Amino acid sequence: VVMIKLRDELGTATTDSAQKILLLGSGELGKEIAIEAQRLGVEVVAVDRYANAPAMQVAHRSYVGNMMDKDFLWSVVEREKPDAIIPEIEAINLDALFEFEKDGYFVVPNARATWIAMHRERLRETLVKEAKVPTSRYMYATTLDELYEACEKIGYPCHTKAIMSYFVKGPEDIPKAWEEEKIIVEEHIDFDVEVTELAVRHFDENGEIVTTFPKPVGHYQIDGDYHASWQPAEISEKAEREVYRIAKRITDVLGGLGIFGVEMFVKGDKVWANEVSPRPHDTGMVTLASHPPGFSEFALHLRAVLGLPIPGEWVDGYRLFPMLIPAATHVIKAKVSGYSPRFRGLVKALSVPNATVRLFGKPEAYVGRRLGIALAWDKDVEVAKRKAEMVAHMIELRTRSSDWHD
Amino acid sequence: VVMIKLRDELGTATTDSAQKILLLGSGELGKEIAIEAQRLGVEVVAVDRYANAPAMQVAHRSYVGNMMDKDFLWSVVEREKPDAIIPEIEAINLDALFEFEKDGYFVVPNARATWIAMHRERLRETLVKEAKVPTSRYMYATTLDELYEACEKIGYPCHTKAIMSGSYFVKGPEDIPKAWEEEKIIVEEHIDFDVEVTELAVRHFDENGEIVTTFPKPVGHYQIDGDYHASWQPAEISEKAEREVYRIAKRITDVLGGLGIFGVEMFVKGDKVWANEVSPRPHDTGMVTLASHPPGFSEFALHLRAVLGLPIPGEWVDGYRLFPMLIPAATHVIKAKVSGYSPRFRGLVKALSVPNATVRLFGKPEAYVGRRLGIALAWDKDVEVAKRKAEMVAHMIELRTRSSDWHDQ
Ligand SMILES: Nc1ncnc2c1ncn2[C@@H]1O[C@H](COP(=O)(O)OP(=O)(O)O)[C@@H](O)[C@H]1O
Ligand SMILES: Nc1ncnc2c1ncn2[C@@H]1O[C@H](COP(=O)(O)OP(=O)(O)O)[C@@H](O)[C@H]1O
Repeated sequence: VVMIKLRDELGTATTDSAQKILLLGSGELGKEIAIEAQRLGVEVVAVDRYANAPAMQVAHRSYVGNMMDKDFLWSVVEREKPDAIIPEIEAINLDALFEFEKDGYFVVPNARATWIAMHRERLRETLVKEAKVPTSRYMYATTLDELYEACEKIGYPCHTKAIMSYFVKGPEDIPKAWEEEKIIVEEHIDFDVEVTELAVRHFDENGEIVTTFPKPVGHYQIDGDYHASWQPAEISEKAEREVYRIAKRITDVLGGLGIFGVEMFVKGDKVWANEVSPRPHDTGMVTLASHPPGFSEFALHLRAVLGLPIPGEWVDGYRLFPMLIPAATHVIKAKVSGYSPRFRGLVKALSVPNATVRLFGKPEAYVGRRLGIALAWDKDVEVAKRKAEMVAHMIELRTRSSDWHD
Repeated sequence: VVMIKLRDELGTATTDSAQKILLLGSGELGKEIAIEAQRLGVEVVAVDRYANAPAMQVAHRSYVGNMMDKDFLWSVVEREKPDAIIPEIEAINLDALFEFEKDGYFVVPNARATWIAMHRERLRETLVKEAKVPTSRYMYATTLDELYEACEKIGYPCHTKAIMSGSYFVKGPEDIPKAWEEEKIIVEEHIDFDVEVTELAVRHFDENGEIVTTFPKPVGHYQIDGDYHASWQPAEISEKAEREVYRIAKRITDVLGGLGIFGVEMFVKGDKVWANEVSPRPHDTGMVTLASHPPGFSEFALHLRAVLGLPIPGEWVDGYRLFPMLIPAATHVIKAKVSGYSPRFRGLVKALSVPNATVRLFGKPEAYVGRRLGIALAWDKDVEVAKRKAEMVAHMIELRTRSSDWHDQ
């Protein structure tokens, strides 16, 4: 069960009455968690493998070290004795997380959830066997011959993914997929849209854990990287209810406190569970504009894990979290590498009404690195989507030793 | 004149391409400017007279010292060479601000504005002689003899105010000696107004590189003993009064000049509007914009964008460039009734269960009686519902310090 209880009080950061969170992973999602913590006077310690990471800049103190090293993490935890340990990435020493928890430290949402989400087979079997939710048809392959059999049985086109990816359209792609050993082979779902349901487990006034559901977030990606997201996804009411049902079955199995990014595919009224991250997810950055102040996915996660309540509205057996206005995001990604990134095109980009940008503060860029986002809002979610894309495309980037790129 | 120009580029904090702001005063208003700066990858250095002030906690670096000491401030400015020096309070060495500007550092909105606004006579004369806007009738007194004649000439009840940094509500001649005790004084006629409003006019560059002024909806509020207690947007005033508020604010900010947001204070009675005073920087009543304006557009973000030379989108209406509100909202302060270190707040299960509201706790390490430690924020389609809700949420919170018992409000 959950180690903490419903919270009625907060002290003040930098004094002996402070509450304290420890962010393991200091990227842009951790930065927004740190800003909400600062806005509540909660002390923030940010940890990552490099210095001046986004969340470290906003945090009260930081630690830099190899987050796969259990002894480094224990040293930080023993020094800081945080009220919540918030892992922001899967590349963290898993044994360490279980040991913190066994020793009484609150690991968010629990250590087991991160461990499960770490392994594709473990995760898929949990969804099928424990949560009992619908997923793409699939089979596993341990050898090249098994891969041929799987793709043929599943049917082309199919997706192959290492359990820890390739899109095989025909047998000619089998050799490539095998080179990308265990692999999961999945049937291709020709969905209308992919959605992330940001279900949050948190205490109600009785001290029991309730699950609250924001509107589904639609998104699209260039395989591996989300490129744009928006809220609400334009899906039917039946699909929406089914999205909540499936998310609830999954978060009931994972347990603990915190927000989850439950990923699903939607086609008409049909919904398939794809996977789930037991923490805030990048597509949810849209909630920085679509949810009211103090209620983005980062503030919801923070409130949940400190044991604070979160208001919601019960609708047909589901406790929903009302959206403020439709919104959308579009990533600003580096096409070059190097130190001291710079961004231009702001006169045009920042003159667009109902939109703005957030630049993450990363000190170095690498090709494909997300450096910021454009955010836009409108009564019409499609107008917000086009607008965020437009603003992001007006921005060009350069580093110390590179030329400008669009 | 403004020494920077329209900005099309931003670098990254902590690296050599960084832009950098220097906050002189690190209270709750500076903390929110620091948060928007961090959100844009802008480097923040926060200064104040005590350590771990609200903005210092969010800033990249901080300096602690007597901000009335010109040498201290120069040492910081020479070390940091910021793109903008942002005074958050009036109690800053004024000669220092003029010297920074003379040496090519950008003081917001300009040094003269802070020097004018901190002196009731320089300010009032600026409003009457240069901006040419309506104000309460007034007279100045430098002696008790002049004070008696002034109060008699203005008529009772009248307001007496010390020219710098001690006011009194004179109901009759018998109060005159008490007022002299609180030396220059301004004596004003009493204005019977319906509500006081803060117009958050912001001067900034437009896409063409010229300076324009944009107007958010007026913010209503109520001042209890020199301290605001609650504010809300939009103020419930007539459309005629609203346009007069914009007209008066424009005349005032065109005279003060520079770049940045201004908190122009006015009294409203029906369609009639009187200019009261003006703060040349973000103002506490404007915290309502943390909820009533869209993300990245509270008064703090409007100020930051303006002083970095970035554009701010607006909507032209009847000759005025307006800034659209997202949803009506209100705030109510959370003030300490006791003093001491390590404040703590309780009542959160009930207070944070109220829908469409939340709280911001400033992080101040010590409380003193009357110190503002946080605010409740609430929004609703109906501004009166938001006003009542912010008040209810604030009243659900009790506070204590390391060496005090729990106290309501
Ligand atoms: N079975 C599938 N059918 C259709 N599209 C899929 C399928 N599996 C993955 N994808 C697509 O590949 C990307 C998601 O990959 P996924 O395995 O869910 O995440 P990761 O690869 O980041 O673990 C998205 O474009 C998703 O739509
Ligand atoms: N001339 C006036 N008529 C009526 N009320 C006034 C007048 N001047 C001040 N007040 C009241 O006193 C409050 C404080 O005003 P003022 O002294 O000018 O600002 P500060 O509180 O910054 O000195 C005003 O907000 C208003 O409530």
